[PDB]
Amino acid sequence: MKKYVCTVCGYEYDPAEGDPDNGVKPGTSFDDLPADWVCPVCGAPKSEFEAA
Ligand SMILES: [Fe+2]
Repeated sequence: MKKYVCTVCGYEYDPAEGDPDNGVKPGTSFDDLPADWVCPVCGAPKSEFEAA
C-alpha cells in the first residue's frame, strides 16, 4: 500500500486506487506497474518517483 510521489509534478500514486484509465486496477502496488507506465499528470518516468 506504499504510496509514491512524482518528483516532477507531485502526483501521488496510491495503490488502493490504482490507475484505472491506464489499465491498473485498484490494489496494484507501484512495483507492479507496467514497464511503460508514466505519471498520469505530467508524463514523467517511474524512475523519478520516490516513496511517499
Ligand atoms: Fe508527475
